[PDB]
Amino acid sequence: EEIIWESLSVDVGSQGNPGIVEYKGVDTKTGEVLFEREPIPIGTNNMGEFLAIVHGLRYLKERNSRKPIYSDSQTAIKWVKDKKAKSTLVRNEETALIWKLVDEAEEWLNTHTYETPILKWQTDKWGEIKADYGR
RNA sequence: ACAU
DNA sequence: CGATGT
Ligand SMILES: [K+]
Ligand SMILES: [K+]
Ligand SMILES: [Mg+2]
Ligand SMILES: [Mg+2]
Repeated sequence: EEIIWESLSVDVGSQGNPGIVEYKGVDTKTGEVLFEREPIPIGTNNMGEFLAIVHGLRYLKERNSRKPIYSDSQTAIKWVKDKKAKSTLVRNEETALIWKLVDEAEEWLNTHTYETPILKWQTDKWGEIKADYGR
């Protein structure tokens, strides 16, 4: 029903899918950019959405923040819940970097705890997520 | 179908 | 129009 304004919103941006992937996290209320990942040469939209949520979890935990995270990605929200990114992207030399980051994000989830609620941003009711790249 |  | 996902 109501946006929880005291939250962190994340989104992926890409050039191609698969293609160059980046992501960022913003303060939902103000749009202040809180983190931005350097572009990764080849990845998928869903791998980027997953990495963005996990990075948000790590960012909030490090800062002792209980804020929830918004993502618009049904897929990535489930992958985080499962602690398993079920990506179809081939593993080869050009995808090694993204797969290393995904593997490491899963490993972090399997070795840390968090209470952070991971919430679906209701794009149909609220418009684009505040972290959107607008592309 | 839904979410990107 | 194409692709990534449940
Ligand atoms: K966009
Ligand atoms: K589809
Ligand atoms: Mg998104
Ligand atoms: Mg977006």
